[PDB]
Amino acid sequence: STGSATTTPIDSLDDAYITPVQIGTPAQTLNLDFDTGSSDLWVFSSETTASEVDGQTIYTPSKSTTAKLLSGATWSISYGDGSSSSGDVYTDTVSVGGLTVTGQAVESAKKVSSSFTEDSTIDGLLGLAFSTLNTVSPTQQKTFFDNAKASLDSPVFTADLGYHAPGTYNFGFIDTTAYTGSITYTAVSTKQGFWEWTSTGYAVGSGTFKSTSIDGIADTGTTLLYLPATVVSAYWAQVSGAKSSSSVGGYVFPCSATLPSFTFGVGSARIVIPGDYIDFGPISTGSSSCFGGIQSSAGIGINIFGDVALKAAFVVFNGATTPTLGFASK
Ligand SMILES: O=C(CCCl)NNC1=[NH+]CCN1
Repeated sequence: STGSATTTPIDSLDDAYITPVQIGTPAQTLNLDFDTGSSDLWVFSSETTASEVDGQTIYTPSKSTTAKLLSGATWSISYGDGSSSSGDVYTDTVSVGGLTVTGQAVESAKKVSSSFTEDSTIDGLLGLAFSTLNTVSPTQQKTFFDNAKASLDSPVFTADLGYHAPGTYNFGFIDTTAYTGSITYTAVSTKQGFWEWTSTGYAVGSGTFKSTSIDGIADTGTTLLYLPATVVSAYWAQVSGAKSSSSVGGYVFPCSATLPSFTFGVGSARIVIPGDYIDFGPISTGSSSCFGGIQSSAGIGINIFGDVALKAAFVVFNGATTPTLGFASK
């Protein structure tokens, strides 16, 4: 089997991407944030504290003839941006783009942090890291991809995120029309539960490529690109007027700037992030200072190849017995 679904930016800055997911019988369609940096599928629901719902579509398990409470199971999660949610758990039928998993753990939120409430476009998250990160207790649950893997034509999914435009998530096949050149595959460590790999280096604009190993994770659920302070300093040094702002919480730059591209190494191959991808717009409405799309990972604890990086590429999340990651230009 295979599945294919369109993923759409939630706003003009590509702050996140939502993908329609069918849950339950008859189908309840929620727009979920596909997140390769976590492993819980959780939804706003009829159980979410009423004051914490503001425009989201909710999952009502009592209206699904296939929903079953998973007795005693609870979940609680915090993400790299400080947001969090928690609740109880049902199993139900979940379909993405024609691909169906019966008995998927659907984690029903009782509480969400303010960041989720304030984002009316995201109805929940669909985690696609490794199931060892799943937060359900006392019985850990499998991701959608994990549950679907055996049935898929090939044990893979691909992320093809658009820059200010719709994109595609495919399960079980590689669309050879969706990228240029060849796919370079690189080894993955599952030891932390993430799609963790090692970039071979970087360049800033037309500069010379620096060979240096950068361990990081491929994370569709993070907006920006978080790299070591040395790398990030080298990038923003090429931008007149750019500075790290403690008050704003990161690198900012004059909105009048044209930004240099940023290249990251995948084995012997190169992915080039266009400069425009690194512009995340005014720090506040009307401001002439703009927030940078490349930020320091210091204090985060891990380097994160977020959407800024992943949307410059066609990305293959290969869940074979020995997982690997594939990157192609597009
Ligand atoms: O939580 C992380 C970072 C793990 Cl190091 N990514 N996934 C995610 N989903 C919502 C915001 N962040």
